[PDB]
Amino acid sequence: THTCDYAGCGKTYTKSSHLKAHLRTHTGEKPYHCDWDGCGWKFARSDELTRHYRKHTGHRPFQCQKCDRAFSRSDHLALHMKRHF
DNA sequence: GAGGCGTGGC
DNA sequence: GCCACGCCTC
Ligand SMILES: [Zn+2]
Ligand SMILES: [Zn+2]
Ligand SMILES: [Zn+2]
Repeated sequence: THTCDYAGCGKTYTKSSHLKAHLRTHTGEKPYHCDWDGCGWKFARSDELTRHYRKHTGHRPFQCQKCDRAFSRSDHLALHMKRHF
């Protein structure tokens, strides 16, 4: 339904916002800026900025309930959990 | 773990 | 558009 019309691409998406995010791969647009003092990094996706900030802060919101390990991402925790079983 | 990215409820 | 699931590849 939503087609990339940049050059020879033609990739397709189910939401306008997915296509808009995809277009940044062609334009080099990076609207999400880190505001950490002195940093300067910018990203094409908001969740990429979120991941980046967790590098700055070392915040690990996803705590394993079966051992002491914690993670910055739910998918990391999920894979780790499989190791307990 | 980290980077890239498709995706759908809101 | 945000957020955050979660898959693929390294
Ligand atoms: Zn494209
Ligand atoms: Zn930064
Ligand atoms: Zn554990």
